[PDB]
Amino acid sequence: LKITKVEVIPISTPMKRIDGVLLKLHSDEGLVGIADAGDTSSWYRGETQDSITSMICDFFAPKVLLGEDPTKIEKIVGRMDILTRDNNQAKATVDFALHDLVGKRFGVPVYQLLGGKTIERIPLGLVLGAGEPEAVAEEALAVLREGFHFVKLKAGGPLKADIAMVAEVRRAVGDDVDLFIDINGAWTYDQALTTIRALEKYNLSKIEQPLPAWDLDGMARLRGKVATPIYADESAQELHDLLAIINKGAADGLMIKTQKAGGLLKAQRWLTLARLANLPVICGCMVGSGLEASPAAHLLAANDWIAQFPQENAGPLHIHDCLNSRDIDNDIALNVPRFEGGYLYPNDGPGLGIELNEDLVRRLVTPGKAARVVT
Amino acid sequence: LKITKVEVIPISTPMKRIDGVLLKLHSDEGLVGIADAGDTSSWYRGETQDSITSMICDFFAPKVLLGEDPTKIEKIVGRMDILTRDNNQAKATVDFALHDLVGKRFGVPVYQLLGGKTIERIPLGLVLGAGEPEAVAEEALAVLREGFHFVKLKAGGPLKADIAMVAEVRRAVGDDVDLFIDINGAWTYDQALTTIRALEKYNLSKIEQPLPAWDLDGMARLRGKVATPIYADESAQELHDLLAIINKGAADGLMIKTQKAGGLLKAQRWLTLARLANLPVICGCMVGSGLEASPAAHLLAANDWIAQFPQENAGPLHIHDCLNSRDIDNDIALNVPRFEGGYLYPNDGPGLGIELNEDLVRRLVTPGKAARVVT
Amino acid sequence: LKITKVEVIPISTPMKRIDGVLLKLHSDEGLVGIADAGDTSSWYRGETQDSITSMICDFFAPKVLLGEDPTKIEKIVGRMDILTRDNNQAKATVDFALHDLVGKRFGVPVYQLLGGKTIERIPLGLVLGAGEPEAVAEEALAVLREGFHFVKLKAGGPLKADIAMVAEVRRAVGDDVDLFIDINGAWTYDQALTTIRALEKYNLSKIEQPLPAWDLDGMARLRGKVATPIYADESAQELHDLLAIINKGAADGLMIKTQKAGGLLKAQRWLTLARLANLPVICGCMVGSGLEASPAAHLLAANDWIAQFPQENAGPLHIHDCLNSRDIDNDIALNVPRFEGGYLYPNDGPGLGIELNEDLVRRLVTPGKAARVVT
Amino acid sequence: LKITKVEVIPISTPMKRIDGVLLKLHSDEGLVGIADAGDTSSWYRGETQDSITSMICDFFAPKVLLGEDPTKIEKIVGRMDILTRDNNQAKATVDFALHDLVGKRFGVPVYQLLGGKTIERIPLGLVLGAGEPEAVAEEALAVLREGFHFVKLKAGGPLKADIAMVAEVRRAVGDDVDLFIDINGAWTYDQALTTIRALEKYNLSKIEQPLPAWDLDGMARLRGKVATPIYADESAQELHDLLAIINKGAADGLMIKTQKAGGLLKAQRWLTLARLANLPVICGCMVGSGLEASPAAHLLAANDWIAQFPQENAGPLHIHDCLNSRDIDNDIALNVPRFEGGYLYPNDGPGLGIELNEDLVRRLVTPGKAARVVT
Ligand SMILES: [Ba+2]
Ligand SMILES: [Ba+2]
Ligand SMILES: [Ba+2]
Ligand SMILES: [Ba+2]
Repeated sequence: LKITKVEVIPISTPMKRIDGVLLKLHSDEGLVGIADAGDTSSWYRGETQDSITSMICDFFAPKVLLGEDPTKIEKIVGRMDILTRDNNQAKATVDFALHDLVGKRFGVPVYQLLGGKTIERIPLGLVLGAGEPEAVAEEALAVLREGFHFVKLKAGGPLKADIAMVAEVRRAVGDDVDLFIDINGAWTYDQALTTIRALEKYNLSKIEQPLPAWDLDGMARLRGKVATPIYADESAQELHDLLAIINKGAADGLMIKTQKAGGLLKAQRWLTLARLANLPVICGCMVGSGLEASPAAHLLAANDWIAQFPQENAGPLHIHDCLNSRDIDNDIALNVPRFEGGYLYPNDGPGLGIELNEDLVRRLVTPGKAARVVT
Repeated sequence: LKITKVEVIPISTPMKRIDGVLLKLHSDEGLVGIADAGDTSSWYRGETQDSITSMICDFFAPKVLLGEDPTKIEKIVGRMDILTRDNNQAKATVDFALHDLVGKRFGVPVYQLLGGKTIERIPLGLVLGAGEPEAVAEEALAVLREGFHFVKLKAGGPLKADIAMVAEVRRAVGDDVDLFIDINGAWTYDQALTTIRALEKYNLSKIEQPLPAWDLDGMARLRGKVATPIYADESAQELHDLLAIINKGAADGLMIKTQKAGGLLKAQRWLTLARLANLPVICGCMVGSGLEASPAAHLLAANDWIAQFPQENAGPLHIHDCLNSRDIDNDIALNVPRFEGGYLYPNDGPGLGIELNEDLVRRLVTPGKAARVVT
Repeated sequence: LKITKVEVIPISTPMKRIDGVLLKLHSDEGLVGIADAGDTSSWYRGETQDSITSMICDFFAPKVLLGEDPTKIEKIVGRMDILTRDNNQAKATVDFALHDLVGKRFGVPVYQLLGGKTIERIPLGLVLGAGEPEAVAEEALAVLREGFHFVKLKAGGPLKADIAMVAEVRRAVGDDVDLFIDINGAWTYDQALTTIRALEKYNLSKIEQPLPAWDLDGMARLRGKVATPIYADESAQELHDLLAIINKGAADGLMIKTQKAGGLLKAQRWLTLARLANLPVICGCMVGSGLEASPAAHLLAANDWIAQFPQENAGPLHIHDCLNSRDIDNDIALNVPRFEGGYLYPNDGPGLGIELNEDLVRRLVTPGKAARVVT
Repeated sequence: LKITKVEVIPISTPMKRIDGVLLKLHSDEGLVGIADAGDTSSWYRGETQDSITSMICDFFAPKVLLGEDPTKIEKIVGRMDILTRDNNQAKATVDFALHDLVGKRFGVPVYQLLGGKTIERIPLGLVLGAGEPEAVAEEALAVLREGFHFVKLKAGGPLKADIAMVAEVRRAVGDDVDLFIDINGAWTYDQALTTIRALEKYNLSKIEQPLPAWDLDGMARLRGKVATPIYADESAQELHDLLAIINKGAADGLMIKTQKAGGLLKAQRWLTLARLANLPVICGCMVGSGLEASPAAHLLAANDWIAQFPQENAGPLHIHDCLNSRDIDNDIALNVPRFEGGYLYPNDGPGLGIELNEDLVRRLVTPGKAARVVT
């Protein structure tokens, strides 16, 4: 009923390291809302363990959270946006914890707070790791054999390397497989035009964010010079970005991340615009534990618009480098959401439905750092 | 955990008559979700007791509701939209009942399902009834005396009559009172320009929907030839309408109605667009009982964006011809939400927080009609 | 010379059921104007037997029709539009009966009131019934043998099924046949782009309404990614919709339905915009009797613009499961308009030129329902 | 049933001379459709007695009219448009006679073919003749005394002269009188800006076509620099002109002339665009007899859109230089439409309801010219 303690724990996870943060919102009635920010990326989000910890502990905690009723999510989300510019991941982390606390308080899974369980399970697609073309092709076949619905490749370059990678993978998987690449906005306009055209013979279902996030005119110009659908990820962050994207005709589809959107509530608003745009939405993740994947799992199962498309919320599979969750027993979440046969099933327990492995969390606290508590 | 019976009751409520419909969604575990569609308007909404009854009983009931889990609001709202074009009021009614049922099932007020109680009370303004200018001016003073925050006049015409009314009211109340008029989209472009300019000396705060709902280009042209702010009501119904409004610059403010939007969930999406447009929003009502006013009361108290502006959700005051709810003793709602000092307070009981006077409901069933039940 | 009673009859006609309504406008001089609303579609139009019956009987009858001169069509159509939002089908029905009454009064066929008999007969195309690809291809060949001018397929999905259907039909009919599909606005942007490109090898003449009625920006964006012409049906309802379509370049062609347009008079206005846009127009129907097909038959033979293109007004052929009218003898219309050799011939008698089988009409009254009369 | 003879009579009517043409479409069953093209204007329309006579007799007659069924108005109008560019007044004349013949054949007034009699009478406004401002002011007072609804002035020039005229008239008539001026597209952009601003102190209800017909950019630019509403006349001729006007926001209102539009059918289409634009429309005339006034009289009483505004169809009052029609005995129409108390009443006889004064017609044949007949 009242938040009385805000605790931020800096953790580092090895994968085969991921620097993230865990948040605990203690209430005056025993219940504790928890959340995992997921990995931190200087280029994709621009937030770090320390920026997230300071913004939550030095600002959100004393100015918005302490003494507040956690059920007032619209209110808190609004106050955080007024108080702070950007810091989407920090805000998202708090939002996740609030929903967890509220769900625990009302005795219901978070998807019940997000509109109900629209679908029982979420079909998933997966991104492959870097490697030699022959190796990436082998990993692709393994992903498909497991049941995944699409294969996504990262395009580091040079051109010769990207072409070789795509050609080998397409050769192995066949022409019926949904195969696309992600550029992370690394190309100049000319690079994009040249490379996308050189790849046309491989029939990729789409090209994800080929140009910089801010180059909306470029994305629109590109779409008028190439056949391959162009999806926006980094470009589609805020509500006004989405408006600009539809107005400039800068995309054929969209990617979302709960941390990019700024939280579950902000994600719902984000999805309202995607719906208005009548565009497909694929949700990814900020590589993290079973707790990091939970907010999205609940959202992807509840949101009617996003419930229409295959997803990419598979942080745990990336950290534990495997294709399903039965092959995972040392995650900070004792009960990692179920990943099976290419599908994600959201947990059904109260709140986010995650029980933390407290001893592992203690063992994974970032060397040289410590948890911070605010009351 | 399942809806087993859909009941629609046609009622006629005398003023000081309002033809509407009540909805009852019976679950297999005793709980019943209730809702009041409110008044029906052929020109404002285009729906009637009969259209709502048939769309709910002949379509939504067998195809979407019966046998479904009422907590799956996102899912149900989506299916109703795919199944049926328009019929926003019928859809809203179902949405209202669902939220009421879910709230009762979870033991929480609907505002908790809409993001929490952002504000404890809602400042209200009121629309005055037709009459001689002197009489209208007197009701205005009575309204302000009670604490209400603004006075809205309905402009019926002709020109000389509209000027007389506004002139008398402005004289009576003073220059520091928020006064504005509603045209309900009755003017041709020229009439608008002429009248608005003729009224300028009275410094109205705004003109509500001067042109037809579909004339967005005209609304934009108008804002180019007059000083007075132009607000859209009938023009702002669907999500794509709001997009068009912001793209064309067809409005300085917006009017919403839960029945127009299509339900609470649809209204939340509607308000996401209002937020993006950074425009004020004033919620009205389809003149009804305390039950009709409840969904809006919950939304107006929860939604962060709309919690910033004074509202106009006061149907019970109009039916019972009073300025505060202590003076209401014969409403279908045994516990009419509190209307006091110009403020609206949402009930805090589970669901919509309304207890029906089953005896009065039976007495108000529209003559010649009967309740309909579907299993 | 004066409407003295409005009668609405709810009927259900079995296939080889269709729920519609019949309208009778009795005059004080013996003449009676009749009309058939045709089938009712929750998703396509949003009107039902009850909604139409109530708007006509509870609103149009006492407020606009009773005591009025039926020849004042411009006036009545205007008042109906001021009085009621949407309800296009109900309005259309009244318009049809008025034209029938005025025609009977002047002793002339309705086409004379619509500008004269521009063409003698109307070339037709036909939509095929659902079924296995092989079965649909067989029906397609039967259709072409009778003389029909094009074959339209309803695309339901999933992708593989649509491709299978189209592939098989094209194989059987050959490359010289005009073949196209109708999506009824069921696709999201990506689905459309994907499926449309996947079907290019079958050279469809066009894709009818691939995206939602409201997604004009999507329709335009789509036209920028595919070669196949894109036609609008659901998107082209009101005059302002048509304006938006020409301004946005959202279509290569249009489809109309008298019931969608809102009546014969509004259909002429609709066609004035089609002319200005210099776009082809194919008129469909709300599947019904010879009476339902008559208003459209008169319009398609009279309107100079629409008389340039093949049409799809063949409700009686669908109800009675045949390819020509000589094979019909149990329709509510004793004299069903001539459907022969792939052409539709408007009747030449006064008004709509239809004489009802009163006995069958009484036999088809919807079980549990009853005709309504207002004086 | 069939047109067997086309007759065109060149006439010159002195005023208080006007060069026009009369048309007679003879049928094989005795009935004859008649029409008066009205005055000819080289600058406003660009057609003459000779151009009209030749286009009708040398082209329309042999290629479209002779041997055709006059009831096929949509067809005939379409064929004339395909066969001939421009020549709107000639096409209009033929259209007028067709409606007259059809009305005569069916035994109904033309307004019955145009949608019925929406209004009983047409409120009128009047344009004043040139002269000294004192003289113009007296004429204005007499006009208002008769009951006319507005006063229109012609802007001759230079600026000093226009100011004096407007100031004097405005002084004599009062502030509550609808007063405006017509420039006939005679100004360059700078002239308009200057004169309109110099006239702002007189509160003219609008400025009619201040810039050239083709200068739509200028009309839009002008509205961006002055408060006075700008109406389009010469700029609003064809359907595509109307579209360009609404897209560019070049007008606050519109003026129409049946001869400019190209006939009654083309006028109805013209008015459909006016309706879509939600703009007022004032119909003028090409100074002529009671026969020239008849087509418009029927149209202004029938068309629902134009029946909303005061009109300026008063040819006979100009030719006979009077304020009502009781004082008219020597017009080529024996029964001039009733012009009384500032209102115009359409005739109720078959067709256009006009009987020609054959003796006067022969007396008015243009000196040196003769009637032309084609079979
Ligand atoms: Ba990316
Ligand atoms: Ba309103
Ligand atoms: Ba369709
Ligand atoms: Ba002029």
